[PDB]
Amino acid sequence: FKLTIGMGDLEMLSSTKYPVVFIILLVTYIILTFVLLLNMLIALMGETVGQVSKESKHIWKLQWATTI
Amino acid sequence: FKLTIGMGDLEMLSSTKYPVVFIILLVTYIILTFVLLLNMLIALMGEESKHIWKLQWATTI
Repeated sequence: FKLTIGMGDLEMLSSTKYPVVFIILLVTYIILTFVLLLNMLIALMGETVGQVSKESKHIWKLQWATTI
Repeated sequence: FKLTIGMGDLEMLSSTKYPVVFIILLVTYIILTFVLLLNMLIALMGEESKHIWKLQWATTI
């Protein structure tokens, strides 16, 4: 978790006896983490850039009626 | 490379004889790297609307 933010000390690499695959696995972990976070980022930005969508706010009217 | 994730410590900028221009050349490095990394992601992982949901699902059948 600390390495995901950018505060992780690379000390577990020497912990394992097999660093050649461990480093590759770790690097894939950060690559996938960034891919997932940025996919979420574009998801939010595309959802919020339109403001009012055709399918959107029909949901909102639905929950408003349901709550009433 | 560690600067891209931020793990590595940035004590190297204290050794340059011209910190005024090294910092400028490093800020543009970070911006260029971030843009160049974001572009491939938005080009590959992103991608008409239901084309994928139709074709990729029909492939499984």
